[PDB]
Amino acid sequence: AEVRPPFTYASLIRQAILESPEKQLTLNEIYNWFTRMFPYFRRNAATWKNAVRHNLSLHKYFVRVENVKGAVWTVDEVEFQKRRPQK
Repeated sequence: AEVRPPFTYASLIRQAILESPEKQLTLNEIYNWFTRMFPYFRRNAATWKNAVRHNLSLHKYFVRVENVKGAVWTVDEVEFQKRRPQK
């Protein structure tokens, strides 16, 4: 019953965010999904939350649109694709 292997979270973070229409979502909503979908986050949450925070500020494709319901994290295919030479 090994757990899924670690990889580029940029694909998992954009996914939870992609769950929205404008591709914008808060971290709290992504965290619930992280543990809710994968129980492998119900223990070491001090290391992943630390990398996401650092990668978030350094990631320019991650923008926080301040909203009345709280700012949300959104990814722009322009910035994200600006550094995604997948072809």
